[PDB]
Parts: sequence; C-alpha cells; structure tokens
Amino acid sequence: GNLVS
Amino acid sequence: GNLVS
Amino acid sequence: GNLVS
Amino acid sequence: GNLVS
Amino acid sequence: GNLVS
Amino acid sequence: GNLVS
Repeated sequence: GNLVS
Repeated sequence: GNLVS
Repeated sequence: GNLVS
Repeated sequence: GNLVS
Repeated sequence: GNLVS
Repeated sequence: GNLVS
C-alpha cells in the first residue's frame, strides 16, 4: 500500500 | 490500497 | 500530494 | 510530496 | 509499502 | 519529498 501526503 | 492527501 | 502509477 | 511508479 | 510526505 | 520507481 501507499500513503502520500 | 492508497491514501493521498 | 500526488500518486501516479 | 509525490510518488511515481 | 511506501510512505511519502 | 519525492519517490520515483
């Protein structure tokens, strides 16, 4: 999974 | 899954 | 932010 | 931020 | 997984 | 920040 802020 | 803020 | 796959 | 795959 | 801030 | 794969 990916988290981009 | 992906989270983009 | 940006996510490009 | 950026994520490019 | 990836985290980019 | 940036992540490019």
